[PDB]
This record gives sequence, structure tokens and C-alpha cells, in this order.
Amino acid sequence: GGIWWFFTLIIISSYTANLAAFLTVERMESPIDSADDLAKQTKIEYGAVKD
Amino acid sequence: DGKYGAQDDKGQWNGMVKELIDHKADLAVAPLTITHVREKAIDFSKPFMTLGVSILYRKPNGTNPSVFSFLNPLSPDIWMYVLLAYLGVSVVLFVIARALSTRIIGGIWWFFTLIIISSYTANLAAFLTVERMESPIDSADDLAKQTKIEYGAVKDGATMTFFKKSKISTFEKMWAFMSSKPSALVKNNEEGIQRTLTADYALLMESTTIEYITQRNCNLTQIGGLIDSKGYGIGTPMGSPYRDKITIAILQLQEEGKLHIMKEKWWRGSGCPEEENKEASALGIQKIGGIFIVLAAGLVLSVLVAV
Amino acid sequence: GGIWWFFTLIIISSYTANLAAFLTVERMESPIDSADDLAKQTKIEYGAVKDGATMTFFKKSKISTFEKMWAFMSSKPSALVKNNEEGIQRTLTADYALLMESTTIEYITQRNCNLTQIGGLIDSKGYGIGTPMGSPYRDKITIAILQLQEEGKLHIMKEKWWRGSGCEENKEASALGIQKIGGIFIVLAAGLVLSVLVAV
Amino acid sequence: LGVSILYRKPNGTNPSVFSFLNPLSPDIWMYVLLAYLGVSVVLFVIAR
Amino acid sequence: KLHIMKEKWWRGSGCPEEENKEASALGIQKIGGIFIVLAAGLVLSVLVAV
Repeated sequence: GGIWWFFTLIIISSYTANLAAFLTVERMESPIDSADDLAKQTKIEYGAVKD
Repeated sequence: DGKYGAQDDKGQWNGMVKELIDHKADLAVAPLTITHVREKAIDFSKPFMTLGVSILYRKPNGTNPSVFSFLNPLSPDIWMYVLLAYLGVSVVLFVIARALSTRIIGGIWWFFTLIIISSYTANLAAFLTVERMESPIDSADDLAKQTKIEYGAVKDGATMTFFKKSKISTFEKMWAFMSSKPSALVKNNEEGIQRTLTADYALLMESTTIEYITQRNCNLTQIGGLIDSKGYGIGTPMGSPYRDKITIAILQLQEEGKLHIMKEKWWRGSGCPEEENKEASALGIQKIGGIFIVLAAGLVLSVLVAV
Repeated sequence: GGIWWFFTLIIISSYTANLAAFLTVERMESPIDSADDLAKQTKIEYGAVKDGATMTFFKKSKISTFEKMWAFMSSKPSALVKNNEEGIQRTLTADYALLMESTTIEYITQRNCNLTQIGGLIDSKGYGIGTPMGSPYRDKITIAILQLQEEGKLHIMKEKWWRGSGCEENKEASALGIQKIGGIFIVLAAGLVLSVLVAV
Repeated sequence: LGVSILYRKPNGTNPSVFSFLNPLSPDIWMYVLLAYLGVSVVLFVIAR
Repeated sequence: KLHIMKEKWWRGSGCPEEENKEASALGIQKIGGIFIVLAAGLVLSVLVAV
């Protein structure tokens, strides 16, 4: 019963940790909100209609 | 000459461009840069293929499928200290049994267990977060923003010349890095390959060569898509309709798809293995799991039924 | 029992969350390993002597790291020192990061036991000797110095002239070091003795 | 008016109503179920 | 040039870095939640006493 206890503890802890990691990284991730962001970056493709 | 060929400053040409201009050779059969100066100097057919610059890098390391790597966020000495404390509590309870003190000791043990499990959970969470909050480098913009990792391109190469006339944030950052540190630039592709093999070095060069060497090597990897368009055209004499005759002939070849089959005749054939760690996850591997084997330890006592 | 159970659950949950938040924030970034650490953190003030060769190099360099470093040092005048000795003293006494020619920090660390050289090699500038025009002696001293280079004499002179090298810990196996359970042991022993006092 | 960046809605979602097979790998849940099944019968066979 | 002129005459004052997440000596954010359970116990005690 005690080793089952420890298993349950560790598995729930890992579950909490990874989901919280996803939530935190989603919170710190910010999308583009200005053309300055496009100008400084190069990893996102962009364009305009010619003429 | 031992190079593609170029006019430096005197209006004179060398290599395949000079030979085609002189019309002592009728076509250039090799990879060949397409620049406006040489395009005006010598006409080019439509490229038989288009390519850019890619990143050669060392294979990521750190695959440790071990049970010890699962209890990592815990000092084992502290774990044995907790075990000794628990057994001491149990023996104290056993000897005292020969009331309210028992309950209060159980409660304080409950509180210590809460504290220790909280600490373990927090430590493991921090370790996994700091692991996965960082990602392997996938773009040259990442190279530009970082400075801890050496990177470079073959000097006097096509990528160097293209970046000379290309001024985008990452490109002048690259040029500043090249000027600052001459120890991260080479004159030959093999030298850069050796640099990548020895140190964690990022190499930028024409994509096809990197694809070939990656498919002829197992200790290296390619990362990043095309960051530029280069193209490899075919030379043609001045005022030659055969230029068009080349172009259409090339066009149907792309429709025939023979170029791909022959490229895999030369390029592919690699047998590099695959891993599940490329998607930035640790779930579903001995890094998360592996203690089910420890369960059998208790099972051996589970068969004693009589004395 | 249910209301006390919910109370206990929520309070211990808050405790665990705060614990995790603390260790993470101290562990989410390294104490110091390179100028990139200064690039992504700002808890340590950094700078150099005003109008020094370092800040001129930062101005002329197009490395976005050095660019933002220059922007920061221009933003805060408190990170500016009129003289290198003042910056050395303030780094030795208070939290401050000084950027200077590598051999200077080399000598200082050789002549110190508390401060340390920080960061690997980042620039390639070097020192030479000024030469007039039309002086073949420049060519002679060039070839002579090159000869000394394959002779390795410069190492001999620098070790002879620079030698003061004085006297770390990792402590990364659990949260907030190994020294973290002593209070638990003490409180455990204190609660242990409380059971023997009474005879009932 | 000025100029405006055109982009799709921020990609990312959760397949309803699963919210635990996405954070945790399913094989982990399968192993946990197997362990629960294995430990279940031990007490019954021992007590009998 | 109008944008450059505005930036010249609307170049603000620099601000210290303040978006870095910080967590140190954080308690229960002043008030806790013990009052609800205290009130629940008191209110139930009077009429369990019947």
C-alpha cells in the first residue's frame, strides 16, 4: 500500500508539473502585435500585394 | 580555377563565367551562383533546381533511460534520512505501545510527509519546466540573438557573397559576428564539418551539400529550412535560342521527376535512427516511469502465508 | 470534517505552489555563466568606464547583445563609472559587473581572492607596437615577434609577470541545497521527546 | 488608417473533453491501470 | 518624417525592467480563508446543540 501511495504521489506530481509547464509557457508566449516584431524577426513569412 | 568565378573590380572574369563569356565553352555543368552582374555578363538558363542555406549542427545528446534519472530531483542522502526518521518513528510507536502522544506524533509525521512531498513535486516541476522551456535552435535568427554558441559559414563561399549584398537584421548580426571573431570562419567545407564534429558549432552553407553530408553521416544533423533563394542556372551563349531550348527541356524534366530519383541515387541512402525526443517531450519513457519493476520487490514477501 | 479537509487541502496547495514558484524563479536562470546571462537578466548592474575602449567597441559592434547592453548602460547613468578603479571598487564592494579588457581582470584576479574573472573570451583585438611609415624595422620586428611566437617565449614572460592565482560548490541535488532538513530533524526530535514525559 | 497585420486566430486548442490524455501520455495511464489491476488481486489471494 | 519628429518629441523616459516574473516571501496575499470555516463551525454548532 505504501509503494502504491508513492506511485500515486509521483504520478500526480508529474501530471501537475507538465500541465503547469504548458500553462506557464503559454502565458509567457506572446504573439505579434506590431510590424516592428516582423522587422526584427526573420522566422515568419510576410508580404503585401504588389503595387 | 578552384572556384565558381567572379569579377572582382576590374571588369575581368574567371572560372565558368569567363569561359562562357569567351564562348570557348558552350554550357556550364556545375552548381553556379546566379547574380545580376554575371547574368548581364553571361546569360543563364532557368535553374535546374533552387536551393538556399541550411544549418549543419551536432546531434543532440542526453538520452539517459535510467531509473536513477527518475528520482533525480531528490538528494538520495536526504531520502535515506527520511527513511531512517520514519523507521525511528515506527519503532518509537512500537516500544511506547507497551495515546494522545501517539496521535500527535502521527500528525507531525503527516506534516513532515506533506512538506517532503511538496518539496519533491516542486523540484521535479522546476526541472522539467527548465528543461522544456528551452528549445533546440531551429533558425538563423536564433543564431543572431544568441552569442554563447559559435557559428559560421565557409569563407569565399556562395553564402558569404549572398550575405554581402543582403542586409537584414540577422545578416548584419552575422557579419558583425564574423568580423569580431575570425576563429569561427573556415575556407573549406570539410574544415567546418570537423569543427562541428569537435565543438558544438553551427555551419551555414548551400543546402544540397549539407543534405549530402547529413545523409552520409550519423553524428551530425541538419536544422532549419531555406532562409534564401539561390538557384543554379545553366550558361548559354549570347543571343542563343538554345537557352530557351534548355529551359523547356529542364521544365519537362521536372514534370518527369527524374531529377528527384537521380538525386536519391546520389543523396539519399542514409539510415539514421529516429527518436521521440525531437518533439520536446519526456512523457512515456523511463524518464517518466520505470518503477513498476520496483513493485516486484514487495511481491516476494507476499507469498509467506504460514510459519 | 469536510470543511476542515477542504481548508487543509487549499492551504497546503497554496504552500506547494509558492514553494514551486520560488525554487523555479531562482532555478529558471543561472547565477552567472556568460554575457548572455546579462542579456536575459538585469538583477546585476553592469557597465564600464565612460568613453572607454569597451563602450566604443560596443557602439561600433552590431551584435544585438552588445547593442542592448549599450542601450541599458546608456539608460541608467548609475551603471557608468568615470574611472576603471571606481568600477573595480564598486564591483568588489557591491553588486556590479564591470566590463574591461581581459588582461586587466586577469591581473586583478591574480591580485585578489574575492573577485573572479567572469565570462569566456568574446573579442579579438590584441596589442601591437606602433610603426612609422617607411620603416623596414617594422618588418624586422614583425618577423622577430613571429619567431618568438613559435618559440613560445611570450608565455614565459606573461607567466613570470602575471602570477598571483589564488584559491567552488555545486550543491544541486535538491531544492535549496542539502542543508534543508535540519529544522525537520530538530522539530522531529522535539516532538519525539514529548511522548516520554507523561506516564498517561 | 494605417496598416494592419493579417493573421489567423492563435493556433492551439484542446480536444474536448479530454484534458488528461493530452498532458499525460496515454501509455502512462495504461501502465497505471495495469499496476492497479495487478495489485488488486494480491490482497484477495493472500487473505484467502 | 512626421513619425520621426513625433518620436523625437515623444521619446519617453526609460523605465526599469519590470516584466520579469518574481516570487519571493509571498504569503497568503494578506487575507486567507479561515473566516469561512470559522463561521461555518459557529453557525452549525448552535443548532446541532439542539
